[PDB]
Order: sequence, then C-alpha cells, then structure tokens
Amino acid sequence: YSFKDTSTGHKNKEFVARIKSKLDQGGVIQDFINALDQLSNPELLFKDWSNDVRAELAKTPVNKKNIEKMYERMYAALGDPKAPGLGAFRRKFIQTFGKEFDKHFGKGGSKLLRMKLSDFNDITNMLLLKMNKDSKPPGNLKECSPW
Repeated sequence: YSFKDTSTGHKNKEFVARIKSKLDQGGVIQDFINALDQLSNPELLFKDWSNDVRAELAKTPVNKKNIEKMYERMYAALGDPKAPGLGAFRRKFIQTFGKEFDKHFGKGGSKLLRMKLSDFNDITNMLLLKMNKDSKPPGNLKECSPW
C-alpha cells in the first residue's frame, strides 16, 4: 500500500491497522511464511533478483531506494548471521558467498554508490556459472532444513 495522510487515507490505514492486529496470534503463520521463503528457494534465487537489479539499474541514480530494497532481500536471505529459516543449502551458499560477496558485489553494503554503469552482469554470470556447476539438490532426506 502507498497512499498518503489524507482524510480517507487516515481512516483506511486505521482500518488496516485493526485487521493487521486481529490475526496470526503469536506470529506463527508468519514463521511458516518465513521458513518456506528462506529455505525453499534453490541456487536460482540469485538469478532472479540479479536480473531484477539488472532491469532496475537502467534507471537514474535516484532509484537508490529501490536498489537498497532489492539488496535487503538477498541480505536478509543470506548475509545476516543466523538468518531466519536457517537453511542447509542456504547455509552452504552463504558460507560460499561471504568474503566473496564483500570483495565484489556489496563491499560490505557500500556498493550502493555505483549505479551509473550496469556491467555487473559479468560478476553475476561468473557467480551463476560456478554455482550452477557442482550444485547440490536439496538434501533428499530433508532433516538438513531444521525448521
């Protein structure tokens, strides 16, 4: 939702606030929505937000807000220590993309500056290849998916 502080936006967002309070007692349906989000998306997760970033990078540098909103996806997915879901191959991928991410793609998060040129598809491709090869199917006995 994206509507303003108007006399209707006030009462409508107040109605949203009361229904939002009415449901998921203890945040357990949100725990399912999270657990199956964060685990279940294979290596191919990278390919998706990467070409989304590719499309969004053709925009003017004022798109830095959307750039950050796209970085935070993968960040909450991978970079955050003890990330929600605690995936098995998720752990493997974040372990394989720690300092490697810091070197190239995020600079600790400070890559947000360089939105002028869109060549980064090269880094995307070189990552995506080597993760496609020697990739692992999610473990046939699912016990490596703790939630």
